[PDB]
Amino acid sequence: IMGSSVYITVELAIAVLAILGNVLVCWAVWLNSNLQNVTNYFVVSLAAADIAVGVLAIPFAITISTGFCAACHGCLFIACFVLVLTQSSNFSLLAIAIDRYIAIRIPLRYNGLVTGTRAKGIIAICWVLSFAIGLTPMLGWNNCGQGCGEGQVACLFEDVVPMNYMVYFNFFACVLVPLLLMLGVYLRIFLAARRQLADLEDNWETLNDNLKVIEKADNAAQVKDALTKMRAAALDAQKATPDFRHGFDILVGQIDDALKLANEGKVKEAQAAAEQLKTTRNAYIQKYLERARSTLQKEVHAAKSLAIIVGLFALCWLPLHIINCFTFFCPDCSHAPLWLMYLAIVLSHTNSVVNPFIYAYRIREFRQTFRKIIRSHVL
Amino acid sequence: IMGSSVYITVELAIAVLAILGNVLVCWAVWLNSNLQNVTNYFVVSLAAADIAVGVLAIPFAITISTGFCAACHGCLFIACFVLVLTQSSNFSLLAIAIDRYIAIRIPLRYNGLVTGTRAKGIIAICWVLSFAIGLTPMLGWNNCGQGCGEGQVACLFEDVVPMNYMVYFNFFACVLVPLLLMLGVYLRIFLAARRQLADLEDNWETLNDNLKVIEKADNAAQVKDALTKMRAAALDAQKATDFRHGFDILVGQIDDALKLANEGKVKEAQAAAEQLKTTRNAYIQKYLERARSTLQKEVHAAKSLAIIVGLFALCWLPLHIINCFTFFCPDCSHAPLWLMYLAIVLSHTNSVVNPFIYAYRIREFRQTFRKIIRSHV
Ligand SMILES: CCNC(=O)[C@H]1O[C@@H](n2cnc3c(NCC(c4ccccc4)c4ccccc4)nc(C(=O)NCCNC(=O)NC4CCN(c5ccccn5)CC4)nc32)[C@H](O)[C@@H]1O
Ligand SMILES: CCNC(=O)[C@H]1O[C@@H](n2cnc3c(NCC(c4ccccc4)c4ccccc4)nc(C(=O)NCCNC(=O)NC4CCN(c5ccccn5)CC4)nc32)[C@H](O)[C@@H]1O
Repeated sequence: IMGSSVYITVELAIAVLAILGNVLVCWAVWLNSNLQNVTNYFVVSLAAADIAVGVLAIPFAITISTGFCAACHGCLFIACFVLVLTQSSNFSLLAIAIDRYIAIRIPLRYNGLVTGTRAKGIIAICWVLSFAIGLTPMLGWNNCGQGCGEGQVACLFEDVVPMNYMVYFNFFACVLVPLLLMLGVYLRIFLAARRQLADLEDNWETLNDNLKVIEKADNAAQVKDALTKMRAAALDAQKATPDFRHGFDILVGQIDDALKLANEGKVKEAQAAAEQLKTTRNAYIQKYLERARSTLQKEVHAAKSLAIIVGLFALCWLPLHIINCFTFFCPDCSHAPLWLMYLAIVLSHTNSVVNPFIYAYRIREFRQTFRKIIRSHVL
Repeated sequence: IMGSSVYITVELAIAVLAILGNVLVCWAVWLNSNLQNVTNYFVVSLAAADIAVGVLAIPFAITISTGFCAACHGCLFIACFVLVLTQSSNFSLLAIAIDRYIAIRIPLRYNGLVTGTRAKGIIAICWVLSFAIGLTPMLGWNNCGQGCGEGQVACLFEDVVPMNYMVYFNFFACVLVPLLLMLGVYLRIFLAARRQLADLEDNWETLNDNLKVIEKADNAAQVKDALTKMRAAALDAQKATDFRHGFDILVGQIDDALKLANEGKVKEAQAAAEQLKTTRNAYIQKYLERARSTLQKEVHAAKSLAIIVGLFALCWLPLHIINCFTFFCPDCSHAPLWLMYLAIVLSHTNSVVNPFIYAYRIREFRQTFRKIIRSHV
């Protein structure tokens, strides 16, 4: 088999999975109602760019690996467009990553900040900078101011796109920063799930232990110390908690009634009051947990969701762009074989097509809507 | 006197200093034919943007300080437009600095790359960049999501333009990046002189010595050893650089001096080598004339850049340095009213005196400014 026939056969397959995997998501949003929220409009817009990446961009990238006699400013257009469409995916994916940062770390402000209005404008900002970075060489910064005769060059990417443009401008800004942002967004969401866990479990253990002491502590002032450490832990739990505000005002009250029952000879009532506030028997503690729980198990999901996206985004775009930097800074030294460099192109067009499907299939509601269309409309 | 009455007074004074000095720069380039090159097209293009700053941006950046009752997207439009205008003064100053980087370190490809079509193009890139950045808040990244009633905010800058836009985005990319680039441009040009200076003052001295040897050089083959060093030095000088014609004859004359030196020393070596002394050496004399011309030409374009960078950092730093302090440390100590407003005036001063000082350092500009005065006056 040829070296070009294999590239095109594989490269055209990704274009199919591009359109297929992203219209199914574009199908599940148009059908299921509980998926039409703000977060998933970005998935609609990312899949919309991904379909433009599959329909229009991948054929324009195969066009570039041929190198036929064509005019400069025309062959420049082809390379600018595949740049434009590959800018849109990395930018729309960045919007989903930042949206998850808002609804998870700043939840009491998510409604009045990410409405349907600015979400329609955030995507409009992504596509505007895609056409700004994209159509930059067309306005001068290209490589034909001065084989096929006059006016016609070999239509390859490195021939019409300046390599310093790809090194200094395109990579450093449209792949590096978008990755270092989704990195910092994943990290601060990951770390947020780690701080909420350690303080809840430690507060918890102090409550059960102290109530365990008090119940089994007697003939000493240990009860006074145990109530003090219980009060402090309930307040630390109040600082993080926001139902939960009302219930915490009452837990503080029950510790005071506990301290008022610990005050005058009512040592058994102080033990009863520790039983009032002991986990098993407190309506407010149990309510406090399920909140502090539900957020943990939910945003650890959206943490691993980002861990998979960043782990896939860095994995796909860097090989193509790292090879670029060696060609510009180290052109005397060694290259990569003729097959390994085209794979760096294949991987680039993978992240731009299989990203909206991974985070979709990781959510249980998208996983149930997909099955309802495959069994019904497909068959 | 008022703290606001002096603000608009000082601001309007700067608005005129923009108008005159840069129309003067454009008055000069339109007169002299030899000023109509490609680099001074970037100086006119920059001088044109600084005229717009004093005509539109300064009247807009004052209305922004009043904090008057107006709809948000009306104060946004006044606030995004001042971000589009100051944008193009730093991106056109960047184009001058990039142009001066090419002409100095890569001169054998300057005219074949920086045509009037791509200079018409590069400037368009700088301007299309500004709209793509300045009109980001108008596309959503503003402040009126959720005094004067409903829908109308106190038309201040920080009331319509976010601060994560003016730190995470507008400073990181439109003050820090443009300034650090022109810093590296100055750095690579400043180091270009020391390397073109050394290897020549090396080649020249290696050449002076061996012939000064050859003059008082003894009988025997020691004269032949000295010629071998001169040939290698002449090859090094030919490597680092009409002109290429004079070296092949020079290399030809050293080989002409070589065979004669291989056989009879006393008489054969003296004629050719003595005419390789600067006096009877036409090709060395043409060669030294070029290096003397190029060396102190790029240093006056290196000091011209240390000034362009120094003036640029002296003004666009105090504004965005305070922007970062109010964004990453809003609780801690503030800069007072006048000092924060001074930083606004600073960032507006560079926008009216930056093409000037650079153009005024050009000697062809300096005569064209005095010819305008005597004719007008
Ligand atoms: C969000 C941003 N979006 C993008 O960046 C998108 O733009 C595309 N792209 C981005 N850099 C691209 C890029 N660098 C060029 C790079 C390279 C070339 C080929 C394959 C991978 C990378 C290169 C390396 C070495 C020399 C020149 C360029 N070469 C291409 C693109 O088509 N090559 C297909 C057609 N070329 C070719 O047959 N060359 C042959 C290969 C062998 N000889 C080599 C190797 C070493 C030295 C000299 N000769 C040169 C001729 N495409 C790119 C890509 O599809 C991205 O998705
Ligand atoms: C391509 C780059 N282009 C540019 O950067 C241009 O855009 C303009 N600009 C860029 N950041 C700007 C910027 N930050 C706001 C910053 C500041 C404010 C005033 C003066 C200098 C800097 C600030 C600091 C602290 C608090 C809020 C904002 N404030 C203004 C601009 O007009 N203030 C005039 C109208 N506001 C005001 O009276 N507030 C008062 C100031 C005093 N109280 C303070 C200070 C501390 C704490 C509380 N209260 C707040 C209200 N203008 C800017 C400026 O004209 C630049 O030339």
